[PDB]
Amino acid sequence: MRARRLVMLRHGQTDYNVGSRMQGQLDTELSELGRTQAVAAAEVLGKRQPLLIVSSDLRRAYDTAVKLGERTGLVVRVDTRLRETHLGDWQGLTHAQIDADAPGARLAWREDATWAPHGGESRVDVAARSRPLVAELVASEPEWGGADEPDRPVVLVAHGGLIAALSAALLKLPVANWPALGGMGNASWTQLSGHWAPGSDFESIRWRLDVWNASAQVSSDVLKLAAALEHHH
Amino acid sequence: MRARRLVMLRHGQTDYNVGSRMQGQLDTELSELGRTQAVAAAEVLGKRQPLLIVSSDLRRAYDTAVKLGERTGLVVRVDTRLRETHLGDWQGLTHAQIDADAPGARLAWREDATWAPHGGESRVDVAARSRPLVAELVASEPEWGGADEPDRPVVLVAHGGLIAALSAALLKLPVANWPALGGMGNASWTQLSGHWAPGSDFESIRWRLDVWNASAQVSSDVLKLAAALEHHHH
Ligand SMILES: [Ca+2]
Ligand SMILES: [Ca+2]
Ligand SMILES: [Ca+2]
Repeated sequence: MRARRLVMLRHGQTDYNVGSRMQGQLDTELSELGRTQAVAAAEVLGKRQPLLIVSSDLRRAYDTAVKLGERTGLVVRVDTRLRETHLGDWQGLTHAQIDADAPGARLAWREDATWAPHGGESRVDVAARSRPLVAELVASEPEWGGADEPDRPVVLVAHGGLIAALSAALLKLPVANWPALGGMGNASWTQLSGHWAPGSDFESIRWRLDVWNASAQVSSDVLKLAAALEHHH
Repeated sequence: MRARRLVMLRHGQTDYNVGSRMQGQLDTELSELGRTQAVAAAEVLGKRQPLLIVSSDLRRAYDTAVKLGERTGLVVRVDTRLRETHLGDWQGLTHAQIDADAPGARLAWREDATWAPHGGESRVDVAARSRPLVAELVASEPEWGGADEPDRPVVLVAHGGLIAALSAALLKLPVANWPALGGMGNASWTQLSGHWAPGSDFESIRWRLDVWNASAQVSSDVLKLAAALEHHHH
């Protein structure tokens, strides 16, 4: 009857861009460096005995999640509600390309979680479609926060936009303050705690931010190696 | 647009932490593990080449800051504005003692940054006394976020209550939402970035939460020695 720990892990680096090319729901793959980052995060998070792992179906997230599944003996459940924000006309574009089409729009966008100037989803939309998964897991996982092993976390493996929107919504931050959360890094993780409440009211659970954007330390020699494995230059 | 990086490091573990005994402004000592974890965090944070270090005068924070000063070669400035929340009549009491004397009070306090049923400070009081240190540093450290090495952080070494209150205030979250920022762990750290356009005043800096409550990974071999050293020093 304790607090429910909820961990959210962002995928590692993809083989696509290493910069500002927005991905959205494009189904890009991890680079060798991103796979190494996923191992490093799984080494830390595995020690905490997750209760279950749920991943976005996008390969960059799923393959990250499998590294944690291998280290915990858990199967990776896949839920399309954990997909990254659909970025509409902006998927596959760099900041430079967006800024040339509409100067000022990208920066107004970061500060208005209700806006989707691209034909895709706003951050509010993303929270609205992912929050029901957390409510379902509260209803369906009686061991989560239970008396036997109350600190075993549910782990969600997903994407930076999803994690920021879902965390801000669970925390009940006013939408004006959603930009307070800086972007999640490569294979970084976040932890929220949902504190006990009478009855079965999900809305009565009060969430608090325990960890935002923590990461595993990885040696420079390993980072150099994994980056090099991907290229012949 | 430039950015100033601000790192806040919590003190290492004390015996009161292990015992779930509220500390507040009591001047408790680092345990053997607290010293060890402070070294490990200094190893991580030292690589960032901090610009300067300011620490609370409470020894658990100061002794943590000294490990970072030794690793970096920097002096540790001391500022009482970085002291932990004064917890009033709760200082020295365990969670169970508080819950027996005032059931629901600890929970109310966790959910309300204006609440101080213990007679000490609220988190609003703690932010109000500590935020001026950050404005003073902005006004008096032209190198911070400056030309040569813009990413070198200012490091404040303090306490979990202070760090949550000061961070929420810098982010300008409404007070109602300050309880969204929870605890900080044993020598864990938080990082905010202050973004500003050249010419702006302190209030025009927009702060963002880059990292909340990150930690250094420590090997099971070094946890087992600090446990043996804490045990053998009964
Ligand atoms: Ca490793
Ligand atoms: Ca245009
Ligand atoms: Ca390749």
